[PDB]
Amino acid sequence: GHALKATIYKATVNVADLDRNQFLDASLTLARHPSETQERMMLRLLAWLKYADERLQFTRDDEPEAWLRNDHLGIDLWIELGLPDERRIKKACTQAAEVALFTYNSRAAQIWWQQNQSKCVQFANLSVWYLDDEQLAKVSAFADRTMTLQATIQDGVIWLSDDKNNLEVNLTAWQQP
Amino acid sequence: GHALKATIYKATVNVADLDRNQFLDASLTLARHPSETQERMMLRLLAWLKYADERLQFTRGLCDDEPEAWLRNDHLGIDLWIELGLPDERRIKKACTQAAEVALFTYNSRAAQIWWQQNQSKCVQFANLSVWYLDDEQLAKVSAFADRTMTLQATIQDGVIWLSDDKNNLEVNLTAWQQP
Ligand SMILES: [Cl-]
Repeated sequence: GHALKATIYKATVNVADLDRNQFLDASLTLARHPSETQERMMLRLLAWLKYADERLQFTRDDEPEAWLRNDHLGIDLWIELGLPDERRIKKACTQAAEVALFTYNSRAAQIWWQQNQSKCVQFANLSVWYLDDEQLAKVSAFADRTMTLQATIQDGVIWLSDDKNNLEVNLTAWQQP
Repeated sequence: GHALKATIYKATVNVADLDRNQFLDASLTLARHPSETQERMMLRLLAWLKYADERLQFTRGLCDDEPEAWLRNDHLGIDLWIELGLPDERRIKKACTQAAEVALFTYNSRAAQIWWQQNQSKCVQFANLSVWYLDDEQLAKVSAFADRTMTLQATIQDGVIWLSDDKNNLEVNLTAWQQP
């Protein structure tokens, strides 16, 4: 049947979330379409690491970047990227117990946040994280066709590591429930 | 038959080794004889983490003789011999001649400085010997993780070991006195 034209990336990841006491090994598969920049892909991956779960899956139209479904087939977590509009955010928030949004394009995001902050506050179950240009570029450097990563999370800070390098990642919390 | 009088410790351990590109889960079991200090047992556990392998087994001679842990190959030979303490020439010789690779974990500041001063030039003669030291301070902090039932996470990068459980998180820096 149908298939996506895309580049396949594999990541063996170890996550130690010391805030949550969440310890997990997973092997992730990311499909990157020519329309997706390296950064946005790595932001996806970062997103996954922050909400690491055995059940948390990527997916692709109008679906989230990733979702975690429960035993009754409903959406526990909806992960979204970019700078969505009123109708898009409403779609996610009313369809999912929790929504986590990752905003990223500095110039674009500030204008979007100035024009939306007051409207996003309307959704009781919405989290908004921002990651600035520099950090996004640094996260993106970790990109490899085959990746082996370990992520330690403590006090909101994400310590991201491979064989060669070590990076402190600090997501900014624009909104929290 | 025969059996050791000892206290049993269980450890679920997850190791994320970035130096060796190896992620591993294991259920360890340590038997601690009354003669063994808590520190020495925790040093064993740490050494297991550094050389983590599905086949790396602790062992003690019931009949002393044996290493603290060894890793046997498919032809029943010893690939890795892990030794703890401050052994003499004959003991070291026995380990290095019987094993492809020997890892010795020295500890106790006072005794070890003397030992290394009178042995540096003699260990160097064994081309398959690695000597790691852990200082008194670090050892005590590693010792603090001891519980009869343990859940441990370890990340390794640049020879540094980030060790953690549900309470605490600790950076461990073994000193390399000698490498092959
Ligand atoms: Cl692996």
